[PDB]
Amino acid sequence: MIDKSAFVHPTAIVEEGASIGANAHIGPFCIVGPHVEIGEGTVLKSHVVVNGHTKIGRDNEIYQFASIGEVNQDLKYAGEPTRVEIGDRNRIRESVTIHRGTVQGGGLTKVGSDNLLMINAHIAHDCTVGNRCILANNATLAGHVSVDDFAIIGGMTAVHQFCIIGAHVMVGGCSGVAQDVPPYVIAQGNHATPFGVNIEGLKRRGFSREAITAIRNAYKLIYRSGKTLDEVKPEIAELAETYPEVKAFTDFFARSTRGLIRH
Amino acid sequence: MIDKSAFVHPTAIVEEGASIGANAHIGPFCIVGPHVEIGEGTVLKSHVVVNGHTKIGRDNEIYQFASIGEVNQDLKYAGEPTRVEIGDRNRIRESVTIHRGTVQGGGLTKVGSDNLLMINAHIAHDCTVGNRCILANNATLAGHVSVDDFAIIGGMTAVHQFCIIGAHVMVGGCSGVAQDVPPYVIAQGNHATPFGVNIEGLKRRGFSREAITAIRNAYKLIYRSGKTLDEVKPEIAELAETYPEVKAFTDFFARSTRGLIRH
Amino acid sequence: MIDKSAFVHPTAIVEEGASIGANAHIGPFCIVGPHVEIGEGTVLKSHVVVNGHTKIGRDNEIYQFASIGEVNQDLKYAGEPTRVEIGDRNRIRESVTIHRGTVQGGGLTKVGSDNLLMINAHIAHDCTVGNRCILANNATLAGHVSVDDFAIIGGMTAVHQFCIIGAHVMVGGCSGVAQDVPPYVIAQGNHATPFGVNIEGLKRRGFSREAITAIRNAYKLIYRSGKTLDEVKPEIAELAETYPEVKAFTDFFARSTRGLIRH
Ligand SMILES: COc1ccc(C(=O)CN2C(=O)NC(c3ccccc3)(c3ccccc3)C2=O)cc1
Ligand SMILES: COc1ccc(C(=O)CN2C(=O)NC(c3ccccc3)(c3ccccc3)C2=O)cc1
Ligand SMILES: COc1ccc(C(=O)CN2C(=O)NC(c3ccccc3)(c3ccccc3)C2=O)cc1
Repeated sequence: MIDKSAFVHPTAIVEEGASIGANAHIGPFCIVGPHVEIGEGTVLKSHVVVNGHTKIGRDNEIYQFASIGEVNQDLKYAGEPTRVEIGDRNRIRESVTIHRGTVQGGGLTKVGSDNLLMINAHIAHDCTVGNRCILANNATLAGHVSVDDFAIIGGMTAVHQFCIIGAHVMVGGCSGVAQDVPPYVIAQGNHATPFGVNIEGLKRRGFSREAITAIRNAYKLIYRSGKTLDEVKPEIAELAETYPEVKAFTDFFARSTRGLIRH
Repeated sequence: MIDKSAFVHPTAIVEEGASIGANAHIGPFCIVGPHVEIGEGTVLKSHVVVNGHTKIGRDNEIYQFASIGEVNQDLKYAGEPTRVEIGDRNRIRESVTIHRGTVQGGGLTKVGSDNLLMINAHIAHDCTVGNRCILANNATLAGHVSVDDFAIIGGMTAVHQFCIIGAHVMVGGCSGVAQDVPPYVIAQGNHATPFGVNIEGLKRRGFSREAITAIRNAYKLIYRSGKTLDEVKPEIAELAETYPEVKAFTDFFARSTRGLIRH
Repeated sequence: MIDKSAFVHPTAIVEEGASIGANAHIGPFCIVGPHVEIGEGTVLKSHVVVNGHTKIGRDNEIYQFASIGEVNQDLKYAGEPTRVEIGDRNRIRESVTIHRGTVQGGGLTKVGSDNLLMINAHIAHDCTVGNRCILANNATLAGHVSVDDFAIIGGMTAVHQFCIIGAHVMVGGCSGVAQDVPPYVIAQGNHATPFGVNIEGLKRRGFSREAITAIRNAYKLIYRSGKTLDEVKPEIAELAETYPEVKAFTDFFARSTRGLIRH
């Protein structure tokens, strides 16, 4: 149902069954499907399409010409009732596309909270975007991509299907990411290669000097020691016995399927 | 006229003279010009602009914020009544742009059937897209570009004006194609260079082992023999005397104007 | 107020306080904010959002799904009443985004006259675009970017924040510009590097043979002499004592903050 304190523009079309929370705002020429849930305080500026089985949280701002929940572009998708989940306080700018999952991929495309999704950013079927991320203009996630917390993806950058963008990563603009990017790393180029630890981001987010140093040492194990990833895995787990921030590497290794970006 | 079995949303604006076929669906806030023809069963989801002298076939799906038939971006275009032709069973996703031709270019932008045109794909004036193609997100065809049957263009890839993308080609994402790509070839990079025969695609599309081998040999003639294209042209026509699939090269050579992509 | 000779489509929403000039045309499903000024003869085709403190001049054409004046994407912006200025006779194609300034950046995003802004071109907060420019499909200006008169930016090209694109520059498509581009120069690649003087453009725009030669000599001073920019600055000012066209370099040097693109 539509909360009595929500606003639906007379020109918007909210189909029966849609759930609109208190003090939400559905602007002019919006289309909201019958399986959509829009949380308290969320704003659809105008000309927004939201359909499918789509759950949107609180205090989001979705700008004109965005397409949220829409049928995905996977070649095998056949209309199965998959899902989209979007959290809270996200800013979803003009022409962003966020597509529903595929049965084969797990049925869910998920976006966290406090993200900035810039003009024409694309979140393909079965992607998982975390919290406090930034996807710049025209940043494109192919199917099944994970972008972990605080990760930043520069403008005009594409992420190859199934890849993982680790937490606190920064991918420079105009890059093509064809493999997995470990947490805390700067990547850039096409194909993208690693350019060290995102020190400035770790600074600004309150990482201690000891944590940044341990992370930098974990970086050197992976990329400078010359040892294989299998040799360095216990060495990094060892270092994480003292510096818990280094565990992000261990958890990341367990999920990686396409290998790490390398130079 | 509008067929009695077609649906036009009360908020859509279909101008007098438009031709809407049986069981077509013009969704909310669509704009359909007086010279537009939309074939049986085609769906305009919502917020779709279709204008100019534009013929659209059967069972197409055109998603919100697409612009079909619109004035092209050629610097000399001056409003002449050029045309767009689109065939059947195409999926034209959010924000795709397909622009009318130019007098100088021949007056026609043409798209075949069974194509998937992903988010923000661009088909410039005077382009010819064949059947069963895929243009991924942000794939951009400049003016006068040909994309032949089954060709696939990866996301964020641009094709330079007048270039030809041969049949069964695969262009990797994040690539810039500045010259013609022969049939059956994989291209990638920026500028794009050839990376062999698209064997997997030829497999999946029912090419025989003999056909793939002859094609691979035609590839080696062009790119490994060291002979000039003029020397290899009769050698490829010779090989096509036995393997008709190799004729695609001959027909492609007759159309190529910008030279082949080379390494 | 809305001029008696202006046309506002019954489905458009022009908020009280908007200023619409004579023989302007606000098409279907457009949204025009109360602080917007639209000059004589300007056309909003359909599905156009224009808001904020936005001044738009005469004889512009703004195509469907464009977002003009909208809140910028700068991470510190907090809703301050910044501004957009757009001049005359601009063609602003589908899905173009032009965002308002930031207090910190000077409060103004400005676009000149006689520009062609192609599909999905982006003009970030605090940018200055001059006169007679071309931004091709998906050309993206980050914040605080200047694009000087007659400059052309190829499709899928991004300009890094704070950079200057000099007058009569040509940036090839699929390029990433991370530093300032001097007037009259061709740039291309990623990162973009200089490829000589834009001779053909200077030809077509009426530059004399003497002017092109002096410009070419100024190019060689910067990029071939091997001298530092500080050594060449008085040499270029010297050459400009005879060839006033060379002064564009001097004025450009005074504004450059990110260094010149180099090979
Ligand atoms: C070297 O740096 C990079 C970076 C990114 C990529 C890619 O994204 C490559 N790529 C997919 O992984 N899926 C895509 C697709 C295209 C055609 C047919 C099937 C699947 C795709 C992309 C975006 C949206 C939708 C579909 C596609 O082009 C490649 C290389
Ligand atoms: C090395 O790899 C590549 C791949 C692709 C390209 C290009 O596409 C280069 N290029 C055109 O051929 N026409 C464009 C244009 C821009 C400015 C003025 C006139 C024409 C264009 C592109 C797309 C849509 C509309 C217009 C443009 O930028 C270049 C290099
Ligand atoms: C080597 O060639 C190039 C060319 C261009 C660039 C860039 O544009 C790099 N870049 C910014 O300068 N600002 C961006 C941003 C992203 C994330 C967080 C803050 C700011 C941005 C871009 C476009 C629109 C909005 C924001 C961003 O990605 C880099 C390299």
